[PDB]
Amino acid sequence: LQSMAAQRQRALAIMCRVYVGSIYYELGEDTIRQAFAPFGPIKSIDMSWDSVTMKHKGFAFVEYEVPEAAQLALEQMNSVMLGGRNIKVGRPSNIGQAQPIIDQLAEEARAFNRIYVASVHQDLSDDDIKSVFEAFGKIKSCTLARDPTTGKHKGYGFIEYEKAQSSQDAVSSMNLFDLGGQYLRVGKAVTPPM
Repeated sequence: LQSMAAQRQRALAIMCRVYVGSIYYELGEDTIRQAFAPFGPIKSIDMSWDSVTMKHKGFAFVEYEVPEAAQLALEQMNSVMLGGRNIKVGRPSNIGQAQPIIDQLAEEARAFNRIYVASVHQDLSDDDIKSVFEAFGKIKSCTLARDPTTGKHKGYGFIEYEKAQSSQDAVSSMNLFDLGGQYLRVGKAVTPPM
Protein backbone atom coordinates (compact mmCIF):
# COMPACT_ATOMS: atom_id res chain seq x y z
CA LEU A 1 0.00 0.00 0.00
CA GLN A 2 2.92 2.32 0.71
CA SER A 3 4.39 0.89 -2.50
CA MET A 4 1.18 1.45 -4.50
CA ALA A 5 0.90 5.03 -3.21
CA ALA A 6 4.54 5.68 -4.13
CA GLN A 7 4.04 4.40 -7.68
CA ARG A 8 0.95 6.63 -7.91
CA GLN A 9 2.89 9.64 -6.57
CA ARG A 10 5.70 8.99 -9.05
CA ALA A 11 3.17 8.75 -11.87
CA LEU A 12 1.45 12.03 -10.94
CA ALA A 13 4.84 13.74 -10.78
CA ILE A 14 5.63 12.56 -14.32
CA MET A 15 2.24 13.81 -15.46
CA CYS A 16 3.05 17.30 -14.14
CA ARG A 17 6.11 17.59 -16.35
CA VAL A 18 6.46 18.66 -19.97
CA TYR A 19 9.48 18.23 -22.20
CA VAL A 20 10.18 21.25 -24.44
CA GLY A 21 12.67 20.89 -27.31
CA SER A 22 14.02 22.77 -30.35
CA ILE A 23 14.44 25.89 -28.22
CA TYR A 24 16.27 28.51 -30.27
CA TYR A 25 19.70 29.27 -28.83
CA GLU A 26 18.86 32.96 -28.26
CA LEU A 27 15.88 32.09 -26.08
CA GLY A 28 15.97 31.06 -22.48
CA GLU A 29 14.11 30.35 -19.26
CA ASP A 30 12.12 33.58 -19.41
CA THR A 31 10.63 32.97 -22.85
CA ILE A 32 9.71 29.42 -21.82
CA ARG A 33 8.08 30.69 -18.63
CA GLN A 34 6.00 33.32 -20.44
CA ALA A 35 4.95 30.85 -23.15
CA PHE A 36 4.01 28.03 -20.75
CA ALA A 37 2.56 30.02 -17.84
CA PRO A 38 -0.98 30.31 -19.38
CA PHE A 39 -1.68 26.64 -18.69
CA GLY A 40 -1.20 26.88 -14.93
CA PRO A 41 1.23 27.75 -12.14
CA ILE A 42 4.77 26.71 -13.06
CA LYS A 43 6.51 25.01 -10.16
CA SER A 44 9.87 25.04 -11.94
CA ILE A 45 11.72 25.13 -15.23
CA ASP A 46 14.68 22.78 -15.63
CA MET A 47 16.81 24.11 -18.45
CA SER A 48 19.15 21.74 -20.23
CA TRP A 49 22.68 22.97 -19.60
CA ASP A 50 26.13 22.20 -20.94
CA SER A 51 28.32 23.11 -17.96
CA VAL A 52 31.43 23.18 -20.17
CA THR A 53 30.24 25.56 -22.88
CA MET A 54 27.80 27.28 -20.47
CA LYS A 55 24.86 27.13 -22.93
CA HIS A 56 21.55 25.38 -22.86
CA LYS A 57 21.17 22.27 -25.02
CA GLY A 58 17.99 23.32 -26.85
CA PHE A 59 15.60 21.63 -24.44
CA ALA A 60 14.03 22.08 -21.02
CA PHE A 61 11.48 20.53 -18.71
CA VAL A 62 8.54 22.58 -17.43
CA GLU A 63 6.99 21.36 -14.17
CA TYR A 64 3.42 22.34 -13.31
CA GLU A 65 1.77 22.04 -9.92
CA VAL A 66 -1.28 20.24 -11.41
CA PRO A 67 -1.26 17.51 -14.10
CA GLU A 68 -4.09 18.95 -16.23
CA ALA A 69 -1.91 22.03 -16.82
CA ALA A 70 0.85 19.85 -18.29
CA GLN A 71 -1.83 18.06 -20.30
CA LEU A 72 -3.06 21.34 -21.79
CA ALA A 73 0.51 22.44 -22.54
CA LEU A 74 1.15 19.11 -24.23
CA GLU A 75 -1.98 19.44 -26.36
CA GLN A 76 -1.65 23.12 -27.27
CA MET A 77 2.09 23.95 -27.52
CA ASN A 78 3.40 21.73 -30.31
CA SER A 79 4.45 23.57 -33.47
CA VAL A 80 4.34 26.86 -31.56
CA MET A 81 7.00 29.19 -32.96
CA LEU A 82 9.32 30.85 -30.43
CA GLY A 83 12.18 33.04 -31.59
CA GLY A 84 11.58 32.00 -35.18
CA ARG A 85 11.66 28.26 -34.52
CA ASN A 86 8.93 25.65 -33.97
CA ILE A 87 9.30 24.14 -30.51
CA LYS A 88 8.56 20.47 -29.81
CA VAL A 89 6.64 19.33 -26.74
CA GLY A 90 6.24 15.85 -25.26
CA ARG A 91 5.92 13.82 -22.10
CA PRO A 92 9.14 12.86 -20.29
CA SER A 93 11.03 10.03 -22.00
CA ASN A 94 11.55 7.31 -19.35
CA ILE A 95 7.96 6.59 -18.32
CA GLY A 96 7.38 2.92 -19.13
CA GLN A 97 6.82 2.14 -15.44
CA ALA A 98 4.24 4.92 -15.02
CA GLN A 99 2.18 4.70 -18.21
CA PRO A 100 -0.40 2.21 -16.81
CA ILE A 101 -1.17 4.58 -13.93
CA ILE A 102 -1.31 7.57 -16.29
CA ASP A 103 -3.88 5.78 -18.44
CA GLN A 104 -5.73 4.49 -15.36
CA LEU A 105 -5.99 7.99 -13.92
CA ALA A 106 -7.40 9.38 -17.18
CA GLU A 107 -10.02 6.60 -17.44
CA GLU A 108 -10.97 7.18 -13.80
CA ALA A 109 -11.35 10.94 -14.41
CA ARG A 110 -14.26 10.50 -16.82
CA ALA A 111 -17.04 9.76 -14.33
CA PHE A 112 -16.58 13.09 -12.54
CA ASN A 113 -17.54 15.36 -15.50
CA ARG A 114 -14.61 17.44 -14.31
CA ILE A 115 -12.86 20.23 -16.22
CA TYR A 116 -9.80 22.37 -15.52
CA VAL A 117 -9.71 26.13 -16.10
CA ALA A 118 -6.49 28.17 -16.18
CA SER A 119 -5.47 31.76 -17.00
CA VAL A 120 -8.27 33.01 -14.73
CA HIS A 121 -7.61 36.70 -14.16
CA GLN A 122 -7.22 37.84 -10.55
CA ASP A 123 -10.17 40.25 -10.92
CA LEU A 124 -12.51 37.26 -11.45
CA SER A 125 -14.15 35.31 -8.64
CA ASP A 126 -15.33 31.72 -8.41
CA ASP A 127 -18.88 32.97 -8.97
CA ASP A 128 -17.87 34.96 -12.04
CA ILE A 129 -16.46 31.75 -13.51
CA LYS A 130 -19.41 29.58 -12.42
CA SER A 131 -21.89 32.01 -13.98
CA VAL A 132 -20.08 31.98 -17.33
CA PHE A 133 -19.58 28.21 -17.36
CA GLU A 134 -23.05 27.22 -16.15
CA ALA A 135 -24.28 28.15 -19.62
CA PHE A 136 -23.27 24.63 -20.64
CA GLY A 137 -25.18 22.67 -17.99
CA LYS A 138 -25.78 22.48 -14.27
CA ILE A 139 -22.58 22.73 -12.25
CA LYS A 140 -22.12 20.62 -9.13
CA SER A 141 -19.11 22.67 -8.01
CA CYS A 142 -16.76 25.45 -9.10
CA THR A 143 -13.60 25.99 -7.06
CA LEU A 144 -10.65 28.23 -7.87
CA ALA A 145 -7.43 27.04 -6.25
CA ARG A 146 -6.34 29.56 -3.64
CA ASP A 147 -2.94 30.26 -2.10
CA PRO A 148 -3.61 29.62 1.62
CA THR A 149 -0.93 32.06 2.76
CA THR A 150 -2.48 34.93 0.77
CA GLY A 151 -6.16 34.10 0.20
CA LYS A 152 -5.96 35.15 -3.46
CA HIS A 153 -6.72 32.54 -6.07
CA LYS A 154 -3.97 30.97 -8.18
CA GLY A 155 -5.49 31.67 -11.62
CA TYR A 156 -6.86 28.16 -12.06
CA GLY A 157 -9.58 25.91 -10.70
CA PHE A 158 -11.84 22.96 -11.42
CA ILE A 159 -15.49 22.72 -12.44
CA GLU A 160 -17.66 19.61 -12.01
CA TYR A 161 -20.82 19.34 -14.11
CA GLU A 162 -23.82 17.12 -13.43
CA LYS A 163 -23.83 15.86 -17.03
CA ALA A 164 -20.91 14.56 -19.09
CA GLN A 165 -22.31 16.29 -22.17
CA SER A 166 -21.99 19.62 -20.33
CA SER A 167 -18.32 19.18 -19.44
CA GLN A 168 -17.56 18.09 -23.01
CA ASP A 169 -19.33 21.17 -24.40
CA ALA A 170 -17.56 23.56 -22.01
CA VAL A 171 -14.14 22.13 -22.97
CA SER A 172 -14.74 22.36 -26.73
CA SER A 173 -16.09 25.90 -26.52
CA MET A 174 -14.23 27.65 -23.68
CA ASN A 175 -10.57 26.98 -24.46
CA LEU A 176 -9.31 30.50 -25.33
CA PHE A 177 -12.59 32.11 -24.29
CA ASP A 178 -11.91 35.82 -23.58
CA LEU A 179 -12.80 36.58 -20.00
CA GLY A 180 -11.38 39.32 -17.84
CA GLY A 181 -9.17 40.36 -20.73
CA GLN A 182 -7.24 37.06 -20.78
CA TYR A 183 -7.67 33.90 -22.81
CA LEU A 184 -8.85 31.08 -20.54
CA ARG A 185 -7.21 27.71 -21.05
CA VAL A 186 -9.63 24.84 -20.55
CA GLY A 187 -9.38 21.07 -20.66
CA LYS A 188 -10.62 17.83 -19.19
CA ALA A 189 -9.54 16.48 -15.85
CA VAL A 190 -6.86 13.81 -16.23
CA THR A 191 -7.31 12.37 -12.72
CA PRO A 192 -10.21 11.90 -10.34
CA PRO A 193 -10.27 14.60 -7.64
CA MET A 194 -7.83 14.34 -4.74
